[PDB]
Amino acid sequence: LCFRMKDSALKVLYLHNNQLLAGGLHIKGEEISVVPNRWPEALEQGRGSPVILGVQGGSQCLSCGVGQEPTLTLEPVNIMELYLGAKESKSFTFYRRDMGLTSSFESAAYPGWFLCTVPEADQPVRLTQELGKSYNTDFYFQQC
Repeated sequence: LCFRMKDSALKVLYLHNNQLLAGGLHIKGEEISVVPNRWPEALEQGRGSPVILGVQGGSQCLSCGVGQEPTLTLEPVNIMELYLGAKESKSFTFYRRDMGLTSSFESAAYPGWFLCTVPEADQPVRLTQELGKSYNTDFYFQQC
């Protein structure tokens, strides 16, 4: 079972050039796998429910990388390997906070950094520490 996502400005999340973009208003959206980290106790759960985000049937997953500064990339690892503990998952883990209508996603590997979109159409989804400003950190789900 998968989800489709939009930012709170209703821009659809979809794939182009192996990047998640937000736009498609000029489109159902990429079917996103949202999978609970199966070892939750080892994480910071007051921040939200830890999940791994996948695309294309969970055959690629979103990572914040392992550098000093996070950056958002789709990596060719199946969510199964990340879920089964056959690959380290923390850079792939986000804390999902549910506000009712929308959810936000905070990097577990890089605290304070949130999944976000920019106002301009059809740009990459990225990460930000800045809340309440121009970057949109709130997302809608639609079930598939």
